[PDB]
Amino acid sequence: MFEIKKICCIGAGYVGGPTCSVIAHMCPEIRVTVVDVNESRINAWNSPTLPIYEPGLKEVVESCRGKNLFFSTNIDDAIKEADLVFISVNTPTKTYGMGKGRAADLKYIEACARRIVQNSNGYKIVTEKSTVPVRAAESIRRIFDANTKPNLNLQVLSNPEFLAEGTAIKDLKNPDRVLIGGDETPEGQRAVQALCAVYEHWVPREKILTTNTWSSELSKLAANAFLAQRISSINSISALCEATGADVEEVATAIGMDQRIGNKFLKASVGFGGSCFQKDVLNLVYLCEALNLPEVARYWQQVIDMNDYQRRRFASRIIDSLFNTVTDKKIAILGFAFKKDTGDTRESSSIYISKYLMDEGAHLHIYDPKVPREQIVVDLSHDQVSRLVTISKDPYEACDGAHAVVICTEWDMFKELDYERIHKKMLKPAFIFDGRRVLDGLHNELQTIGFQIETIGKKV
Amino acid sequence: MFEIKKICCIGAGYVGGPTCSVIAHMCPEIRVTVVDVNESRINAWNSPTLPIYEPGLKEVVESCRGKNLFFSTNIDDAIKEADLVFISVNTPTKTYGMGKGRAADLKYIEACARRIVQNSNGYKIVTEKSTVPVRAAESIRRIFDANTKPNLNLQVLSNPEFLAEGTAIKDLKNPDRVLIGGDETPEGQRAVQALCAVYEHWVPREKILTTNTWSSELSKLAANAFLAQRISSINSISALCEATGADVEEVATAIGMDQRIGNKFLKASVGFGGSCFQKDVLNLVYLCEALNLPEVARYWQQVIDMNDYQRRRFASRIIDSLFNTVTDKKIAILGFAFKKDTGDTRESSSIYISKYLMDEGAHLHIYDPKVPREQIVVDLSQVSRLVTISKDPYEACDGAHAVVICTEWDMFKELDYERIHKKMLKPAFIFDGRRVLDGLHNELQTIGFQIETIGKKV
Amino acid sequence: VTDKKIAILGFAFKKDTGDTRESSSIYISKYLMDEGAHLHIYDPKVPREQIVVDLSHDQVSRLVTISKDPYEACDGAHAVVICTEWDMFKELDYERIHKKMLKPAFIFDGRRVLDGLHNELQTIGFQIETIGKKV
Ligand SMILES: O=c1ccn([C@@H]2O[C@H](COP(=O)(O)OP(=O)(O)O[C@H]3O[C@H](CO)[C@@H](O)[C@H](O)[C@H]3O)[C@@H](O)[C@H]2O)c(=O)[nH]1
Ligand SMILES: O=c1ccn([C@@H]2O[C@H](COP(=O)(O)OP(=O)(O)O[C@H]3O[C@H](CO)[C@@H](O)[C@H](O)[C@H]3O)[C@@H](O)[C@H]2O)c(=O)[nH]1
Repeated sequence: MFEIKKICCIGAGYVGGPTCSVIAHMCPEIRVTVVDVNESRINAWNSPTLPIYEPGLKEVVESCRGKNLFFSTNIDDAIKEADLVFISVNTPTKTYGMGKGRAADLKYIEACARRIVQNSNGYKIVTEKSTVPVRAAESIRRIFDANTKPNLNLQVLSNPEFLAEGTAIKDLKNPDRVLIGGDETPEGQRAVQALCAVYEHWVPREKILTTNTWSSELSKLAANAFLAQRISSINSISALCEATGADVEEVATAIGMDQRIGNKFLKASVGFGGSCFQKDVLNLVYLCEALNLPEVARYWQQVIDMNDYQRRRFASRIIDSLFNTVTDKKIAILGFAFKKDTGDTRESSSIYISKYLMDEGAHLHIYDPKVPREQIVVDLSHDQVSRLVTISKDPYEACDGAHAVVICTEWDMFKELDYERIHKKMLKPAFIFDGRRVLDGLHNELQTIGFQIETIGKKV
Repeated sequence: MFEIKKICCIGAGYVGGPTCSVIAHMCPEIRVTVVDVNESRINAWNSPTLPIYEPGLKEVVESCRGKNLFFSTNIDDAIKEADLVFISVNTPTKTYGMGKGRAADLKYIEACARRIVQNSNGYKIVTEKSTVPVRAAESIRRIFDANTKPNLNLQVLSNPEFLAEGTAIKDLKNPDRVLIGGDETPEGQRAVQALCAVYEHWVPREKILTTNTWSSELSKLAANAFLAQRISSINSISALCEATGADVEEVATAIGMDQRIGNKFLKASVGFGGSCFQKDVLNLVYLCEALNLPEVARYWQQVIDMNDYQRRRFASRIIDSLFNTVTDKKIAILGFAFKKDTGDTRESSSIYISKYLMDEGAHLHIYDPKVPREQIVVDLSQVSRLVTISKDPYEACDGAHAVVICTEWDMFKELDYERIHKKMLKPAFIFDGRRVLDGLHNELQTIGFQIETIGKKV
Repeated sequence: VTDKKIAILGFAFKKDTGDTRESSSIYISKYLMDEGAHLHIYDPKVPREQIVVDLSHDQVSRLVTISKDPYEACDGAHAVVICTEWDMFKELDYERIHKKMLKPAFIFDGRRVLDGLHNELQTIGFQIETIGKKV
């Protein structure tokens, strides 16, 4: 009855950090070491202020770091001394070659695999842990099969993480379900059981689903695409609301009361973001094209096309509402993160709205509570960032002297802003573009204040 | 407080009929009369055997027919007498004009509004209650605006119906929500409250949604589109599973367990049928095209296209497995209804699979416990040469090359497959389009069957 | 194939000549170059300078190397791509080539020259793929 005592995780990211921190917290007698090549990131995980923002993570991490949980960058000894090894690195979409701008680049998963083999002896369980697993588990096993040592016995499992950034701790503390994939051998089922026992410390038996490696990845690929589809479906409906004169918040409620559909993920928005959804759908389309399933690839493609359209339509409305020029006009961008309560910008619609407006000559003022200043400048370029982009220290700075305020991220605090103060210093007429619906019910207040408030899924 | 006391309902179909029979049942003190042009149909609504099969429906109707609920062809008098007039007539898709085979025809709706006006005096609330409402309430209000009598005071309302056929009685007795669309006038809100108060007899107040006319019709369209998309998405995954050795049922479980997705409506199938989904999606597309939203049109069009693909892929697998020749080969089709526990065959998947096989010259033998023989011969119209309606499943499999399962009748598991296989031609194939035979796989294989099912391949 | 060493054995359009004009080796090389591979080309007769010319419009500087013998082209390589039927390629020491390759070690026989060598190469440990025949 193999029991896991030492866990090494390769990847100190939004997935790896939080996951292992909870595993450490819930399991005191099992030592968990998180390793990364990025010294900066590891130093931060060891300091008072962490490298990522996640509600509740500070308490989790500080309650068992140095008792039971470690951060090292010494990848070699952690691997050597471990029973289970997570691979939680990133898989960027390729920038050249076939599958450019679509297919996932497995160059880090492979390099990891290769290093494990170099530093491993005896038995070890290697589990692939990611948001979007694209032929991950197979790649690893392919490396291990071909690079065997004497008395080395490596098992490959799949274990896709379902956490959502912003609510990671809650999700990791109480997940809808846990998904472990491993070979339908007896070698095999034993490694699955041994990981199953890890989770059985805080997740009950019948919430842990055990299937085969591939099924597990296909399950994650599909699940991510279904959720992405809901957001796009309601976003499509939001477009229809605007041309006909209904409310998408109202239409969404009517929909959501059907228990077969359910009421979650029906908030219309400027466009879904994050390192998952788009990457997931593009890789699902690519997979399908490779298996000669054009019809299926054509079907899921629409989830991307619709998201693009949502972003582009919202943008045109801004320029449209400002007499078809924003040249030399000051515009405030409130919220830069892809979603609330996180520092992460990857694939954020704020990045897209900002760029589209800069191309029309707007002087932007960006504010976000938790996105670092340096990140914003990177995202927004590839010098024009010098001329047009300023980074504000508070919302009211971004708004002073501004022709319009664009809300891109549903930060709670945005509802709580002093709007009498903001209107007073804006140039008139002052516009608010709510790309998140966060200012519903506030309509009347804001109009009477003198605003021309334009929001998605509702047209004047 | 305007109190409704007499209800008339033009259209006694799979919607008009049950809905009214339940309204009547829930409210003893209010008279419900259901009218229809079709004489044959109205006589069946009064007879021991109803014109539609729907579980629970018989005990419900025969608890208040001739007492609170009446069924009559005398339309002109039910209207004259009623405070509330439901419009539950079918809207076939236009066979000609701009938007042939896409848009819905509003000629029956328009001839109702004309009939209403003639036989109407005083205040009356007119309510459009259908499953795919397309600009419906706006066509009615428009006829009312044009033809104005002295002291006529008609109020138009939208009350779409969320019942699923085969579980209609449950869905009506205990709905998820009721949706009432009225004009944002005070005239208006008085009209909405009266109807709201009819439902308050059995429906809790926080399950009744009040909105304007259009916001109600758009929500219905969306609502049916969202469900159809669910089936098509899991169907697409089924194709991908067959190409890669996974199981769509196992995948649907893992997907379903996410509380933000929901576990309902993720059963992969030969494809969705019903008088709703296909009509509903195509209409949404047509609207979007009309409003200059080609982006939105193309998106929802993928729900229909995936469904066409799933059906066609299923048809090809059958043909393929029989060496690409099915001339004079007996095939059993089990299940002609679009779903289980109904006799409705509108847009049924079994129609399309059947016709594909028929194009290959196959001799078809069809069985359904509830679908009228005549309905099958109409739906497939060659008929004389290839199609036979079987009176029991075993006479459909006697000497057949393949058994094809299209409807999820509970009677289809539990068949004596020992007996079926003995009299079948080998190789004996079973094509399970509904996953009804799950679990039984090993039994069927040792019996000697080659069992093929959607979302899983050898 | 970013940063992956791959040996290109043969660059001539066919055996017993140094002519490279419209050789498949130029295309296979360019396709693998677009993947960011580090190519090490060997040919017994094709001049070194002619190769770099055929592989040009800087991408060459970063990605191409010309090998003086086959064994340096394969030393630490991920795959051996045979593109020209030089008789010498059948005669190579594939025991030696393997011990210094990165695994999985691949041989892509574009010319069918390693026929009848398949069992020796498999037991040695190569995953040998050829045209006109698949696993
Ligand atoms: O109703 C909604 C919900 C979300 N979004 C947007 O979509 C994006 C994604 O949000 P979310 O899904 O919560 O963040 P993720 O961290 O990407 O998490 C999702 O994707 C993860 C992998 O990234 C899965 O593991 C999780 O289960 C799933 O919740 C955000 O930009 C949101 O604004 C909407 O527009 N409307
Ligand atoms: O997981 C599933 C569920 C259903 N179906 C099929 O989809 C079609 C339609 O199913 P169903 O929705 O149950 O029948 P409907 O009578 O069309 O009912 C739906 O459509 C109505 C409008 O027609 C709405 O009012 C209802 O709320 C909605 O449940 C049928 O052929 C089913 O077999 C599947 O293939 N897979």
